[PDB]
Amino acid sequence: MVGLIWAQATSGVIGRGGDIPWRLPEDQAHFREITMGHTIVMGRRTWDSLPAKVRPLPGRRNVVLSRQADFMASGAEVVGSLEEALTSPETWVIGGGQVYALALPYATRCEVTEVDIGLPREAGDALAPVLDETWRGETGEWRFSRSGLRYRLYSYHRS
Ligand SMILES: NC(=O)C1=CN([C@@H]2O[C@H](COP(=O)(O)OP(=O)(O)OC[C@H]3O[C@@H](n4cnc5c(N)ncnc54)[C@H](OP(=O)(O)O)[C@@H]3O)[C@@H](O)[C@H]2O)C=CC1
Ligand SMILES: CN(Cc1cnc2nc(N)nc(N)c2n1)c1ccc(C(=O)N[C@@H](CCC(=O)O)C(=O)O)cc1
Repeated sequence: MVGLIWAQATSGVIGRGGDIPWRLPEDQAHFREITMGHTIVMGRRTWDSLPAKVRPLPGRRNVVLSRQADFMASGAEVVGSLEEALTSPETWVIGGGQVYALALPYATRCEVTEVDIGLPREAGDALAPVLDETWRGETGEWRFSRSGLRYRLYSYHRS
């Protein structure tokens, strides 16, 4: 089972200038809840973006995709292809735009956080993959975060 987990603005934007363009700590808690105890797969840029205090993310087997020979990621497994990355039975792909695109075909679950923020797409932005009709979804109720942003969770699946 390969799942993808991401937080996106309603417009599909998930990253800009190498960072996530909003603050929503409740989404980080959700992320932890979903991924804890499992293998997580991320692109090298997503690895770089992790704050040092949680790089690697604790309690999870961190796997980082890179095309670089001896890319160095302490506390993580560096791999050069998706096949070497997606070997675990319960894998969560945690970003970024490139890796979500790459991994979507291997996925059977998506855990999406929609952030109700006006953020029109700009050239060069990292974007969420677009889910077609092979996916069945369940939409959660809107919630307000302490940051003032409304947000909701979506759980998608396909067999
Ligand atoms: N809102 C959210 O939920 C999340 C948002 N993000 C955001 O996403 C952005 C980063 O996304 P993006 O720029 O797309 O980068 P990625 O994190 O997807 O990393 C891309 C890197 O992964 C490696 N890579 C890609 N394809 C392959 C392949 N086929 N084989 C081997 N290595 C491969 C390369 O590493 P190399 O260059 O080393 O070869 C490439 O540069 C940031 O802005 C981040 O904040 C990230 C996670 C979650
Ligand atoms: C930059 N980044 C990538 C990140 C952020 N939010 C996401 N949110 C979702 N829904 N999905 C992702 N893949 C995702 N990835 C980060 C930054 C911090 C932590 C982080 O501190 N996390 C702690 C928990 C912290 C909290 O519980 O507020 C964890 O143990 O998972 C996670 C990912």
